[PDB]
Amino acid sequence: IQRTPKIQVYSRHPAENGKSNFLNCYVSGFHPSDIEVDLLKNGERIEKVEHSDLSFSKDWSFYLLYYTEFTPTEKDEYACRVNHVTLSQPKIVKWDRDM
Amino acid sequence: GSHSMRYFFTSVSRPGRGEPRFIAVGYVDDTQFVRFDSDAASQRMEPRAPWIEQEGPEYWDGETRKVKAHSQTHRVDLGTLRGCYNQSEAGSHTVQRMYGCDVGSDWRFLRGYHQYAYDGKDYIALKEDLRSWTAADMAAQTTKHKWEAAHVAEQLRAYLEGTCVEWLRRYLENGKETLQRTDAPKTHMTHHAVSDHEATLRCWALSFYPAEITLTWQRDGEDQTELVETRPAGDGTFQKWAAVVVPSGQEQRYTCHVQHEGLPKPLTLRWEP
Amino acid sequence: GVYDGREHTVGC
Repeated sequence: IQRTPKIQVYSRHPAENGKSNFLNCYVSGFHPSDIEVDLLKNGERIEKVEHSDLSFSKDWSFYLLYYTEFTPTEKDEYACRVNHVTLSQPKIVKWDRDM
Repeated sequence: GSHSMRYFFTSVSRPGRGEPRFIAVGYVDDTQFVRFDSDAASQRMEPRAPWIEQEGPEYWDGETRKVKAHSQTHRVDLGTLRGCYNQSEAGSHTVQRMYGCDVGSDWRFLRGYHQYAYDGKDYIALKEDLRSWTAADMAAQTTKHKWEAAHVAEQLRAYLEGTCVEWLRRYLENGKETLQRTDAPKTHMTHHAVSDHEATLRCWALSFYPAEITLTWQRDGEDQTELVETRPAGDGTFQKWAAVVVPSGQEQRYTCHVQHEGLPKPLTLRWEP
Repeated sequence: GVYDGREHTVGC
């Protein structure tokens, strides 16, 4: 009756150090709707993230998209601290520039 | 190809804290065109597409009235269903809904559907012929009997056919530069080193619309490979990648095939320096 | 344009 989310962290455009960009965290396939997502920078929470609206797939499993604005640099590390009812402990997905 | 106009509804029953949430978004193809939310103080049917804002206030008033009627019926559905399963009055339960209609290449009706769920389990739905239901369990077995006497299927079918094809044709006519567009993905391929004697090729396809696309890996003729859900880019386009673990040395024996509407011919990708 | 017909409540 309950499923676990599938988390992907990526950037809208191919990231380049110095050009404005966006960071997305697309969690899909979970149930129920009540989820907590946060976009982290250097382990700290980013204050200006905003999300799309609650849709669901053909098998009645939701999905969302949290995005914000950022500029890449070699000394900064980003992540996405997702937490759901089924997740006993939070899942901290990092952002690697090759996925 | 074809075109779609689907609606999604949700009602999460928050107990003790007040009234259930309600989000009612509407889709044309893969593009959101209208919005709703029971938490924001606007309490209107806000737009989300820069080709529907140009309509008058009677349209918005009608949409708001109908959406609030949908919310009022969802609340009663949640209450009765929670009461009917002999559950307690402290958990949170979800009710969902979906209906739409598809027009063919001639912009004439092809197929319409209308489903209904509860806690992620199918509850009731119209069949493909739009004449009978598909009740799955006992509660659905009673809902079917209740709705086969009021002729709900007939009203749903008349609405779907007439009004849905009319509205979708109007929306397609207005959104000529946005709804009737197709984008060709930009494709490139990468390389990794999983171990000291292997590799991991990865086929990328970015910024395509509509959402559907097929990526297949073929070892010089025969297909096998891990895929990912197609993911939005945040501005109307999509992204996708597919990868497979390959033994080292045999890097020229693998091909990636791309099939999209905006691509007249299939794309083959092979590794190069 | 959302469904503008009459509304019915799920029973049991």
